[PDB]
Amino acid sequence: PVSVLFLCTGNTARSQLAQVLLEHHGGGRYAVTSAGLEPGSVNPLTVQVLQESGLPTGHLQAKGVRPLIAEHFTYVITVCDFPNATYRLHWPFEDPAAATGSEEERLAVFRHVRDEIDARIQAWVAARV
Amino acid sequence: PVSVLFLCTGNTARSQLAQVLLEHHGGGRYAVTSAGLEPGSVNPLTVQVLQESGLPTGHLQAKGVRPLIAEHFTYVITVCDCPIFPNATYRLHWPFEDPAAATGSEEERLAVFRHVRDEIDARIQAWVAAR
Repeated sequence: PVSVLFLCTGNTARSQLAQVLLEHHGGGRYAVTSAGLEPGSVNPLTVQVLQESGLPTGHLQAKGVRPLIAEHFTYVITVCDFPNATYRLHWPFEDPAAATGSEEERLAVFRHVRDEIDARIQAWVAARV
Repeated sequence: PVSVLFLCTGNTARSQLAQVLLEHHGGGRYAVTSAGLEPGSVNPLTVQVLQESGLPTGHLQAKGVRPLIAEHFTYVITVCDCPIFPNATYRLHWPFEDPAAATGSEEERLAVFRHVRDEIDARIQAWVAAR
């Protein structure tokens, strides 16, 4: 399969959303990984908005990129504003975890970013047949 | 000032809680540091529960312990279930449940973070008063 690595800063939100959404829309065609430069912890709101869409999240872990330093990926897609890859793509998305307000207000931002990443991934899988 | 290093695995939660709480309850009598063996990033839920208590968090950073090993610490206090500190006078162990291991909604996770905050807060107040 085609290997994709999604990279954000903490591996808590954007790169996790992208990982799960490519797993959904791409199916077995893609071996998908996500990582951050400084791993944190998966944000509960990330899980909430993915689960709202019926997407499973029990396999999600915030992980650092260092143990992957020697790996090669067909695509390394940076989702926040890696040495060895065929293609390096940049898809900047707003950090939903930087939004402030009540849980409901923040969830709205998480949903907006989820839907935007979902749209980009759908178009990207389709433009590859 | 009495020097204290709080040490957990990631420097994201338990050791940051303890640092801020000793800063608060100890005043300027303690030089407080925290570090982790494999540093991550400060957990936003750690920040939230400290801020709910009126405790400032803008100075918090996740950091590795390696630059600190040869430092003189009166106390090196591990709060997770560890380097050799030749210039540490005392080594204490205060195990606490890892709040970052909690799953569930934000409210459910914040409940564990608050429980652990409250326990560390109690231990630090008691320890400051000791002797």
